[PDB]
Amino acid sequence: EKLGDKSPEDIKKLLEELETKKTTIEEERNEITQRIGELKNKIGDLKTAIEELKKACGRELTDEHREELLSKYHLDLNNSKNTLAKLIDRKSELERELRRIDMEIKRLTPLLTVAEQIRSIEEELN
Amino acid sequence: KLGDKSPEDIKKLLEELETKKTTIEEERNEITQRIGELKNKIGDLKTAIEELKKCGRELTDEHREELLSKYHLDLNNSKNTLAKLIDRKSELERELRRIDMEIKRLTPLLTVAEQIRSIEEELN
Ligand SMILES: [Zn+2]
Repeated sequence: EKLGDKSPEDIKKLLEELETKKTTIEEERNEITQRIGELKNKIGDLKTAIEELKKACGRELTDEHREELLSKYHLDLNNSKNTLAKLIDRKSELERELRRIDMEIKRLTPLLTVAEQIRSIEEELN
Repeated sequence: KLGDKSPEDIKKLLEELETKKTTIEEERNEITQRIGELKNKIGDLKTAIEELKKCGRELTDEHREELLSKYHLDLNNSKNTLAKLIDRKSELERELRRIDMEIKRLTPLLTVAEQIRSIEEELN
């Protein structure tokens, strides 16, 4: 028997390790997904309030602070857009890791029944 | 008596399960995002209702109490939407759990249904 790599319990353990990683990451992907939804809504309302006061509540009143309120909204807008972008990027970093993980399981699971069979053989020798 | 179905029959049932897993994880993922949208909408509406009870100055007090009944109206409507989404998200996670069990169950029954067919290959 020419054994390639290692034993049937080395790879039962590498599968346990991947399944652990799958759990904690799916959880974080799920959470980010919900935080991405909060930001998109926030950003939606900010856009449609910068609209609703542009071009002279929602009454024009004192125009001499009504552009500090644009510098407020724009700041609250950009800051949110900045946040969102980092979360969208992290969400697909997680989706990449999960894909990587799913493949390694797909690879190892037949390699389990193969290391199962090499061991079954060495049983009949002795 | 052989296990009641064939490898080709259960290769097939696992494909139909995996198809279901895809479309439901997708819907789950989408609800997860819309729930976040509503949770933020509702946070702001609560924060805005308390912020006039406390520009956003005081002005008229006989149209600024129908703006509490339009905040409340926009608030309850959202809370109603959210509850149906939270409920539908866990019905999806229930299906997904069921699905994952079938796969976990039928995948050993695969190697067995073909282990039987491998035997019948040597009879004949
Ligand atoms: Zn006002």
